[PDB]
Amino acid sequence: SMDKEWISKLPKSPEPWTPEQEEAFLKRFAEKVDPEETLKKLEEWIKENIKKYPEYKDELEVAYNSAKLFLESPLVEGPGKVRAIGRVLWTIKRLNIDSPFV
Repeated sequence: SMDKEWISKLPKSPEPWTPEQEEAFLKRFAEKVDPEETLKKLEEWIKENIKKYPEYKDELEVAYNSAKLFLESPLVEGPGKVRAIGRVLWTIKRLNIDSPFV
């Protein structure tokens, strides 16, 4: 079909993937982060990254769409807001793209 079959929902994924390490990342970021400031850095990153990798633009847009959706409604102070931002950072992580975050 195609090379690099990373995009899939097969049983038992490659590399050390666990909830312990995952929750840890979100726990560290959620510890204290700013959506307003992060939105700028994230928006600028995706914008430039998209120009370099248009093939991933589709996936990148999805992540931003989620973060922007919550950011558009500055009032919902819950897990949805933290998940929106964290979801984007996690998306890029899997993509395996050296970005100014990790």
